[PDB]
Amino acid sequence: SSRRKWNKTGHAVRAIGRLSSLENVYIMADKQKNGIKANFKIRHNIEDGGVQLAYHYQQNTPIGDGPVLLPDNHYLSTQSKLSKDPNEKRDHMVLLEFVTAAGITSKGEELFTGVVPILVELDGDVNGHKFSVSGEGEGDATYGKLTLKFICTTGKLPVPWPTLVTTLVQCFSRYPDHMKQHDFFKSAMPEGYIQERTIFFKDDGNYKTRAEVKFEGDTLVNRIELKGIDFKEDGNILGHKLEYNQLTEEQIAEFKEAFSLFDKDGDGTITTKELGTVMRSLGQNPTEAELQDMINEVDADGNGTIDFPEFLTMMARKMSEEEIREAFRVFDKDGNGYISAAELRHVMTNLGEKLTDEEVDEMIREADIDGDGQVNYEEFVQMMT
Amino acid sequence: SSRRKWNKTGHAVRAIGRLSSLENVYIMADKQKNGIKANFKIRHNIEDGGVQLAYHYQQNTPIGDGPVLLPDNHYLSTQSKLSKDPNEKRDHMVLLEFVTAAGITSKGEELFTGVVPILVELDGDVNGHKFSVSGEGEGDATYGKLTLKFICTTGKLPVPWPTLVTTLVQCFSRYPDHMKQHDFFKSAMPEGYIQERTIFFKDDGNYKTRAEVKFEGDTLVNRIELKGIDFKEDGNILGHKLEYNQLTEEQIAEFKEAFSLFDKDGDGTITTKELGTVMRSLGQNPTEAELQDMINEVDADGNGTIDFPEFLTMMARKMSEEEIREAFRVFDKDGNGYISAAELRHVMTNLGEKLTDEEVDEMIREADIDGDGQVNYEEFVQMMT
Ligand SMILES: [Ca+2]
Ligand SMILES: [Ca+2]
Ligand SMILES: [Ca+2]
Ligand SMILES: [Ca+2]
Ligand SMILES: [Ca+2]
Ligand SMILES: [Ca+2]
Ligand SMILES: [Ca+2]
Ligand SMILES: [Ca+2]
Repeated sequence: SSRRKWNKTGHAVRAIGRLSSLENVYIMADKQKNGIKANFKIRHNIEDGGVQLAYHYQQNTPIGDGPVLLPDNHYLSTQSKLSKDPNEKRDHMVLLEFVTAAGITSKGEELFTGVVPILVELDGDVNGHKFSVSGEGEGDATYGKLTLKFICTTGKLPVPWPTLVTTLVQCFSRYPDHMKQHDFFKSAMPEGYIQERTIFFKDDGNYKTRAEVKFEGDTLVNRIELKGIDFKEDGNILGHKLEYNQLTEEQIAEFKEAFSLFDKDGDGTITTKELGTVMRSLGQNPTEAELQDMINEVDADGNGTIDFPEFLTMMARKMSEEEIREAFRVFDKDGNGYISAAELRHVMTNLGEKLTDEEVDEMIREADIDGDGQVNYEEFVQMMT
Repeated sequence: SSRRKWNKTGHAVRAIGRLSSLENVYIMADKQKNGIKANFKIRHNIEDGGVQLAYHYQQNTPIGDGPVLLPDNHYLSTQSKLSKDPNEKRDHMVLLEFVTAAGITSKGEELFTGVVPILVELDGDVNGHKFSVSGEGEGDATYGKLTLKFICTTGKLPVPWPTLVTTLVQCFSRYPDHMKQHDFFKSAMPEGYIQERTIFFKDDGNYKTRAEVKFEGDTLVNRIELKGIDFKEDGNILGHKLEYNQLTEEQIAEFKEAFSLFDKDGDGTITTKELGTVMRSLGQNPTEAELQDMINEVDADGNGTIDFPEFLTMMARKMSEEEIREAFRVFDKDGNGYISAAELRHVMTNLGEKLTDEEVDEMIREADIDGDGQVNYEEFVQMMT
């Protein structure tokens, strides 16, 4: 009677919470300033329990005088990952970011065709506490990939690293082909733009930032000015009560090259064409609708193809070994229970991989436990665990 | 070196497997017969390990002579659930199904406005083994809901129940507002239609079915003829090697009424309007883009709104208690650590629920452990576990 009333009621309020994921920078155009505006919120997890909310308000403006692409309403989707360098004695932060544009159904772009070296210099002052951060890294707009390492050059960071994340280069965001006309950030380079932000930390102080994002050579640079005020000495920020920390770096790299098998033209995505091409090489034959449905299945944002992040979130999961036996069937074409150096070579070739004969044998040897020169099921399984 | 080669290679072939979910009846129009055609595959899990594949080929035709809606290419998405009645000594099967139409971006419809009583009669013969099945239940096209109990009237079922599932009423499928012009199944009633199928069980025999789906009164009836041949005595079908069995029935009902809180016009879906309306009652205020993004987040099929199945797959998950503390904040409006009968009444009312004062007090009493007439956090938590 009442137990059910609590249940149904709880499930409803909880459902809202599960729907209230995201996470998303909403971009709007601002004609008055030949630029864009944006706003979003960040949930910083608190060590012990709770969530520190930070409301962001963002305004961008071209530094140069040239023409600029003013976008229609859309949003940026981003994944962050913080970690530490075991060998670093300085107060530092390692960061991995994947930004992708969505929300829709030029010259400064060729600047972001390959890997671009990044430099970030931060000068901030929170409650009279002066500090400085500097970060080196690189960006890959093709995957919306972003990897940098920041170091505090003033000693100990007065605030939690997570709070500075949003402040420490949206020009590396990954814009889909059908939205490359809404990419304000790249159409502003090399001259670059100005990024201003007010960040309100609920029940605490606020940040005010002004940054210059431009090209100082072949290097993309981010010079930032920050000012924090009204922060409580016992608050989550000055009190360092927010959690800092999920895969391994090298771990993710594995999925990177796996992804590169499908993405054969290195444009950073997997189309239904590239997908079908691969499955067909592996002796499978999906229809056009199936291909589309497969992609649409993991393409949550709805851009069109399959992004590296999507590939990533899919491959991370766990549960259901059936996929392994299924993977074994793919290798074992004749289906007799063993994987031969030939069949293994055949799979490699199909996937479009250039492995020698010493290298293939090396792979066999790495899994061939009984030494029969083959790879049976019980070894294929253990080899993948 | 080689360890990485195995990894990357494995992740790729496994990725295909993870993408190869679904599951989907692809419907095409057939003008030559004022009807539709379809084809799809079913993976029957094998007890011990493996997957029995069944390729379906389907052809539909109107029984009557009236006008018929011929649909454009689209698909049906379906969830099945088998279970047993502890009190049933006869060979039986309990079935819960959720069918929804998708793939796109009349008179016989009003027949499926409420709950419609279903009757199914099956007459089959596999490898000379004659049997009969009959099932009673009801359908709710509003949710694409389908619930029936089948009983073998010939004694012991010669084949696994799972294999007969697809054979044992796509007129209860849930068609989105923008696709109600592609609903062939309902536009055929009351006269109904004929459903023919050939089902190929890889490495085994095949079924041939012919069924009449029409209205025999207010009851929707499915009279089926089945014939199985070429099945191996030691195969998965005649050998009964396929697994039979995930939530509880009553369990799911809880989510049903929770869903009914959002779905306030009982059309079977949750629009951005209905969602925002609820969150606003609970003192929250999302923008239009956020609402859309929230729905688009769990609307995998891409119909538009939020279906009961989607609501279901979302609420089932597990992991991360944070949602509970968050749910507590929703109840505790003043935020002092306790939930009062008033605040509890306030939440009920907001969600659009008509609870008395004896009933609300009953809820408090069901969670008020220390007896202070309130509900603190440690009790709110334990109350939801
Ligand atoms: Ca590509
Ligand atoms: Ca995408
Ligand atoms: Ca072999
Ligand atoms: Ca071996
Ligand atoms: Ca509704
Ligand atoms: Ca939907
Ligand atoms: Ca209170
Ligand atoms: Ca209490």
